[PDB]
Amino acid sequence: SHHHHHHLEVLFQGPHMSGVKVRREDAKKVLELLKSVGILDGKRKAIRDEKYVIFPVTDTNIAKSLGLEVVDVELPMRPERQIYKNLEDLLPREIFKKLGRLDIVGDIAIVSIPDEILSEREVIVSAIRKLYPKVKVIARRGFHLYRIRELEVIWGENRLHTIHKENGVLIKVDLSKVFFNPRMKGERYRIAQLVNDGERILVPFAGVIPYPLVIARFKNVEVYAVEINEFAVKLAEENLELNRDRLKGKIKIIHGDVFEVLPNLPNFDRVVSPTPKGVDALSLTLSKAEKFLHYYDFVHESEIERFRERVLEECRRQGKECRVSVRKVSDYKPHVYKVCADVEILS
Ligand SMILES: Nc1ncnc2c1ncn2[C@@H]1O[C@H](CSCC[C@H](N)C(=O)O)[C@@H](O)[C@H]1O
Repeated sequence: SHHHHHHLEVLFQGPHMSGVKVRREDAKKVLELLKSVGILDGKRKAIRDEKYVIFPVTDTNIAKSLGLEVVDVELPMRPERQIYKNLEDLLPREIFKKLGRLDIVGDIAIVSIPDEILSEREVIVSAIRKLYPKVKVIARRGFHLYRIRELEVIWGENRLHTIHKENGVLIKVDLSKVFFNPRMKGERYRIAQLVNDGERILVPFAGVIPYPLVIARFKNVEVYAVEINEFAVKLAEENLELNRDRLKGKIKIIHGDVFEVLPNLPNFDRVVSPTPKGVDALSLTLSKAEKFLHYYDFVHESEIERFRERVLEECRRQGKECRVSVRKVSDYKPHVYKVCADVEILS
């Protein structure tokens, strides 16, 4: 006897050699159609020219029954090995160049996407997933009293809490409720290395206490942390307990308003002020410092001189003899820097 045709039809051992040719204008619609129908060939790459896109397909008879122009073409094989290093390696420059910076916090990727390229959301997500296989959440960043970033989940688990690893500590965060910038890992380590055992240190605006955690992880010191957001305070308490067996130093968490709390504290060897953008806490934080102040601010590159001058002015106003050094910590916007004034109080 013989076989049923609908059993034989799947035996062909060779590869798929055809694709459909569509106007770029119709490319998205057609990609969706081909996926829906089930004949999109994952084994090969699509290509494009000035006016046309060619998608690889698995069944040219079904393609024709979709009204599509079938062509015979040698399309590239899908890559088996990936050597992507940057997001730019995975996107058209016209898309990539419009993206804000990409941050990884725990297993969450955060990216800024202007409305203007929101139509490219799917390839953007694809690119990020490829570059970061382990991330489970991709969120779109808006803008930052508690300085929470506006965030919308655009791929993955519908959550914004995670645990981030940095400088030998564990930091629980919930990005829907608290501020956290992973890019400050350098600064936090830097200050931790400058600190000497036996210091008493004050960190106003402490968030989920990443600065105190890193400092205390490396130095036997006492750190006071002041934070007004009760969600951040809660997470800070949990972070203290989560890291307790690896800290050399001690941390005291105070829930309160810096501008109410600090006038009622004793003074400290060192003050570290990760100031909220736009807020001026220089007088108050310097007033709590006996030997060092590390005061963060955001300054236009044409105003740096004036910034240094104002810091020295406030030093004189408080009767302190100081040397002031201003460092560019990071590029914030074009022509605008996150800076740190390192103030050494002389005796
Ligand atoms: N008056 C005030 N008193 C105490 N904390 C304040 C405050 N105004 C703003 N904040 C807190 O200041 C923080 C600034 S963000 C810096 C967070 C943390 N130091 C870090 O390095 O990630 C936010 O957590 C915000 O809730």
